[PDB]
Formats: sequence, C-alpha cells, structure tokens
Amino acid sequence: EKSSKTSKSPVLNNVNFSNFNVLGKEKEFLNIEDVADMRVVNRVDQQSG
RNA sequence: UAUGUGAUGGAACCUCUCCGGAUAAUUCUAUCUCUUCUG
Repeated sequence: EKSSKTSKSPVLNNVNFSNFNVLGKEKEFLNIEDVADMRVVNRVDQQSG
C-alpha cells in the first residue's frame, strides 16, 4: 500500500483493525480507582538483598 | 478510543535492618455518723 507520505484519514485500508472494548460495558463510566489497584513493584540487586 | 511495511515492558521480589521487653509479696484493725435547745 506504500502509505508513506500519506498521513491519511479516508484512504483505503485493505485490512484495518478496530478498537477493542469491554463487552456489556460500552457506556459505563465509573472512576480509575473504582476498578484498578495500584502497587509499586521494585528491583533487587540480588547481591545485597 | 487506535492508524498500518518494525512494540523482548513476562524487560524489575517493596526488598533490607530491630527479644512485646521493663517495675510490683493477693495482701489486711480504728471507728463510722452532725444538729442539741434556754435547762
């Protein structure tokens, strides 16, 4: 397709991949802290623990 | 809610250090209570 030099918006896509959304929750807002949990996770030297 | 000839992020241990310890005989004698009416 050599789509170089063409940023493109309506130009042809022989194969295009759409976005993926959660089934059954297309219109459901909530908040970030209501579904997700936050941890830190660290890196250890393994020479001195 | 991406934009398309190129995503090892499974590509990273919240790890390391610190006596729930210290002191104490389950023992034993002095009152308690305020208004009485001329005495």
